Amino acid sequence: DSQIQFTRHASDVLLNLNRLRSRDILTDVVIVVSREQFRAHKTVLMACSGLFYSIFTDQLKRNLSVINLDPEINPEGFNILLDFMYTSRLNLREGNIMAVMATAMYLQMEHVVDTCRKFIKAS
Amino acid sequence: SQIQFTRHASDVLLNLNRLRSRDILTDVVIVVSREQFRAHKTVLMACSGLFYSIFTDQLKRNLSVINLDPEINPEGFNILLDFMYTSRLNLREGNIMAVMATAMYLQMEHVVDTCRKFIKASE
Ligand SMILES: Cc1cc(-c2cn(CC(=O)Nc3cc(N4CCOCC4)ncc3Cl)c3ncn(C)c(=O)c23)cc(C#N)c1O
Ligand SMILES: Cc1cc(-c2cn(CC(=O)Nc3cc(N4CCOCC4)ncc3Cl)c3ncn(C)c(=O)c23)cc(C#N)c1O
Ligand SMILES: [Cl-]
Ligand SMILES: [Cl-]
Ligand SMILES: [Cl-]
Repeated sequence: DSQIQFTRHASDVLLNLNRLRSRDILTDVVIVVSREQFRAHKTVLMACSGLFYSIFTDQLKRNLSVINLDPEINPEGFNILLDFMYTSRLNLREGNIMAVMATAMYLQMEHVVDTCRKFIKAS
Repeated sequence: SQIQFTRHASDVLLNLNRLRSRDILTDVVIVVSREQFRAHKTVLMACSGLFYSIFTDQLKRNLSVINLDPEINPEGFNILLDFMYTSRLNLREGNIMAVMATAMYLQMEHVVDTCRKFIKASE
């Protein structure tokens, strides 16, 4: 009898999900943020964001193919967070930290927000 | 910077499992002899050579129901489906052969190799 945990399995799943996203395979929503559109998998968005979890749990919104976010959100900040969702890697820089932080607050992504606070503390 | 979040992928996978448990955004039913299992095509493709082949095939990719070989043990399938969504594999002497054969059919090499390791440790 053995109960085995595969330590790299989740990362490899995420990599494959990102591969699918990159190829537009099984993507089921376009997120619109002012001057940019972004394609994604609803399930991944739900998995990574309190806002998207709330949006797509709502049966009136669950099957929408387009979601318009607040047009005051910085699209670059959104793009950085979308990339993070699919890779575990966060491209934080002095030139984007404030935008990433505010976007992560809006998306309800607490660990990123806290990481931004740590970046600010060390700056 | 590029900050790496070591627990992110695991947390995504567990949230996907929660969505599967609640039947949220599942898009396929897998039939194994008398038994049915709902899942997300994206996760199946991410975890299985067989499902990746099926859902990249022009003729099968838009199917909402996939019938597996009825010779597959549904318990074996359930164990592998749970593994896909959790990274945890329930292996014991009374299920090893069924799990291994199922993993071969599903084209899940790491699980097959782990089964061979279990045989080395126990035969
Ligand atoms: C991996 C990761 C996730 C989040 C992150 C994801 N969600 C949404 C979420 O939990 N969704 C689901 C929850 C559940 N359940 C079932 C019942 O039991 C508990 C909840 N089931 C399915 C789904 Cl899809 C968040 N909601 C709020 N806040 C503050 C967050 O931070 C996150 C943030 C970051 C960051 N940074 C991150 O890396
Ligand atoms: C995490 C995990 C995965 C597998 C596992 C998954 N796939 C399917 C697969 O590769 N899918 C994708 C591949 C690609 N790319 C694009 C760029 O070029 C390279 C291929 N893009 C998107 C997807 Cl979805 C497998 N196919 C064959 N064989 C033998 C396997 O073992 C697996 C098995 C196990 C186990 N056990 C496991 O834990
Ligand atoms: Cl909308
Ligand atoms: Cl971490
Ligand atoms: Cl046993």
